Amino acid sequence: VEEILEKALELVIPDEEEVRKGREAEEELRRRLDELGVEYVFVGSYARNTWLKGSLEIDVFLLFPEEFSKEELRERGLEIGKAVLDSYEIRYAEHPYVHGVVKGVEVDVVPCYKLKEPKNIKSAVDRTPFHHKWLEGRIKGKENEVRLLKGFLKANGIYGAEYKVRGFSGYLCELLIVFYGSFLETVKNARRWTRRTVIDVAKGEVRKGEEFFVVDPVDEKRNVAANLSLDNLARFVHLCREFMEAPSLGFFKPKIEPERLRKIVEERGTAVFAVKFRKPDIVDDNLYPQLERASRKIFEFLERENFMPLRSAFKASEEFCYLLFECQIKEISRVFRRMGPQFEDERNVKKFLSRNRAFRPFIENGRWWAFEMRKFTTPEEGVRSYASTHWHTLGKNVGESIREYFEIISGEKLFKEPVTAELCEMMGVKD
RNA sequence: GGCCCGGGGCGGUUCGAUUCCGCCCUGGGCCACC
Ligand SMILES: Nc1ccn([C@@H]2O[C@H](COP(=O)(O)OP(=O)(O)OP(=O)(O)O)[C@@H](O)[C@H]2O)c(=O)n1
Ligand SMILES: [Mg+2]
Repeated sequence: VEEILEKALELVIPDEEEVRKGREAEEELRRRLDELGVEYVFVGSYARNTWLKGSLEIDVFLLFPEEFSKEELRERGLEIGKAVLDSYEIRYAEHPYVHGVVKGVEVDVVPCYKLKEPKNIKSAVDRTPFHHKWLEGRIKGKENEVRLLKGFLKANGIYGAEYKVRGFSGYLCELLIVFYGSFLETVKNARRWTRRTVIDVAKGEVRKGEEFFVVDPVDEKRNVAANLSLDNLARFVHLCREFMEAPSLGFFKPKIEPERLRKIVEERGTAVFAVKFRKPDIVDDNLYPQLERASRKIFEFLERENFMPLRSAFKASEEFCYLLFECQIKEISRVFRRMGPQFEDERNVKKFLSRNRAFRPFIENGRWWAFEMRKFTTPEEGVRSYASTHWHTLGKNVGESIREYFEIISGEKLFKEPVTAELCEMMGVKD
C-alpha cells in the first residue's frame, strides 16, 4: 500500500504545467470579470486545489441579490457568461449556466443567489458557495488524499454523481476525506458500510438509518450521496475490500471480436435483441433516467409474459439509442393455462365456462383451469407489440421517439451495431 | 425530465381488481444539470 499510494499520486496529482495553465486562466477570468464589475466567487475543486489530474474545470459563481427573479438570473447570467468566455456552449436541464474555455481551460460560469444561511435554497445551486467556506479551512493540507479517492472512483466508473454515472460527487469525496482523514482510512472503513449506513460529518458520527445517507454539514436535510445507486455503493465497498486484500496500482488505471461475441451468444442459447430508435436531442441528465425507465418497463413486460429475462442494458450513441435484452426463452408455446374459480361457487364457474374458448376447461385440485392462447410466441414479437402500444409509458422523450420510429435488431445484424461492448458487459464475458 | 408520497376521474384485461396493464387531472417533496 504505502508504496502503491506513492506511485498513485503520479496519476492523480496535476503537474506543474497544468497548474500554471489553470492559474493563467484563473487570472484571465478575474481580469475579464473585473472589467465588467461583476460580483463573483471561485468555488469547486479548482478553488480548493482538489481537482483530479486531467480534469481541470474552473467554477465561477455569479452572486445575485435574492430579490432577483429566476428569469433575471438566467438572462443576466448567460449574458455575463458569454461575454467572458473565448467560446461557449449553453446546454442545461434546469439551473442555467454557461460552459466555455478561457486560455485553453474548461470553465463553468454559474449564476446563483448570494444568501445567508443555506436553509431555504432559492436556486438549485445556492448551497455551493457555503460548501466552499465549510471546506476551505478543513481540507487544506489533505487535498492529495481527496485526489487519490477521486482517481480511484474515476478509474472504476463510479466517480460522477450525474445520472449517467450515479456515483460519488466530488464534494462527497471531500467530505469523506474530512471525516476519515485520508484515502486509506476511507477505504478501510468503507469495507464495513451497508445500504443503511448514515455518515454525519458535522457530528463526527456514523449511525444506522433507512438508507445510505451522508449528511451535508451545511444542511442536515441534504443527503450528499442522494443519487448514488445501491449497486454503485456495493461496487465501491467490494472494491475497497479487494484493494486492501491485494493493493495494486491497477486500481487507479482506467480499465473485442464481434465474431467471438456471436459464438458466446450461440453457446448461451439465449434470446438477445435490441430496441433501436433515434436519440432525442436532449441533455444527458434527462435522457438517461428515461432510458432506465424504458429499459425497466420492457424488462418487466418480458418477465410477466414468461420470457425469463436475464439482464437489460442500454447504449446511447450520438445518432441512436439502444435498449438491450437477453432472455432464456427464445420461443414459448401458443397455449398456456389460466387459473379459474374453485368448483364450489357455481356463479363464477358459470361465467368462467361461458367464455368462448378453443379447448374446453378442466378441473385440477378442486378448481377450474382453461387453456388460453397467447398473442405472441417470441420475446421480439411481444416487445414489438408492447413498444408500439405502450410507447407513452416509456419516458416523455424516449417514448415519443419510439412512437415515431423503432425497430427490433436481432441475430446477425445486431452485432454490427455500436452495442458490442455493452453486450459483453451485460453477459459477463470475461478476459 | 426522472424518482418518492398522496388525492380525483377513466379505459383495458379478468370468473373475480382498490389491489394486473395503462390513461387523463391534480397536491406535496426529492434528485441530476454547479
Ligand atoms: N451533485 C452535486 C454537484 C455539485 N455540487 C456542488 O457543486 C460544486 C462543484 O461541483 P462540480 O464542478 O460538478 O465538481 P467539483 O466538485 O468541482 O469536482 P470536480 O470538478 O473534480 O468533479 C461542488 O463542490 C458542490 O459544492 C453538489 O453539491 N452536488
Ligand atoms: Mg469543476
